[PDB]
Amino acid sequence: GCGELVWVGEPLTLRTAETITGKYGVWMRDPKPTYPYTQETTWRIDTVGTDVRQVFEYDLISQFMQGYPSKVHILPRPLESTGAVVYSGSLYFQGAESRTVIRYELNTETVKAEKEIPGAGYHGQFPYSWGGYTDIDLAVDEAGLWVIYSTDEAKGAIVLSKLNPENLELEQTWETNIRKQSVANAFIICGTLYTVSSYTSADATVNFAYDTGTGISKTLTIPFKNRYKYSSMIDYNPLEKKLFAWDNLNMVTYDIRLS
Ligand SMILES: [Ca+2]
Ligand code: NA
Repeated sequence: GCGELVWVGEPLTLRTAETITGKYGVWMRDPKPTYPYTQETTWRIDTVGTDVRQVFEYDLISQFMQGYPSKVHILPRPLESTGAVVYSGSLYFQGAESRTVIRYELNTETVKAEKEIPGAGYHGQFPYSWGGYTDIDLAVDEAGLWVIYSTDEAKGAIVLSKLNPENLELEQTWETNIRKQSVANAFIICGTLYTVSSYTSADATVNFAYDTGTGISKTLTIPFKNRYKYSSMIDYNPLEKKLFAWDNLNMVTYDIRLS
């Protein structure tokens, strides 16, 4: 079940990009897989450049780890940065040079919804500390779909909103006290937002928490290792109960333990 994060394991490298295009990126699985996909289906996006549109899809974990894609989707619009997620059959991603989140149904290659995140900074206003236009970070946890961002009104502090996954309407919004550009990335577990302290250090920590259920903010000191010294993407998968990350060409995963 659910609980507070109390431990992160060592990063395990599952695949390594072979070109500069994959220096940063996002890779993910669907915590609520829908036909024709399964819990093994993996998606990979190498996100260096200004016209990122190729989504690599693998039917099997074995193919993701050793082979070519089983299918490539070409997005109808270029994608921004590393914050995207897959949820219940759709890729949720941010349009380049925009504050728009797009719901792209993977099995039909159809855009089903688009939504400006109200007031969200974009394109280098409130990125995480490494930059990379990481202003807007989607997240899936045990309760469904979220987006992590900030606004002028929040003065750059992390804001997070629960999202309706069908039409992308904002359902509830919380404002933390954590300056988004002062942390390396963030993710949500069991309704609690966690941040990572550094994207370069082998001795980083999960250093802040904000619990949306209680409104309480905490400091933490849970060790977190950036094995390759440049983590551009850190998300949580609530089906696997693992962190998925992209660290300097390497697609890695971390075990976790909850209280
Ligand atoms: Ca994240
Ligand atoms: Na994300």
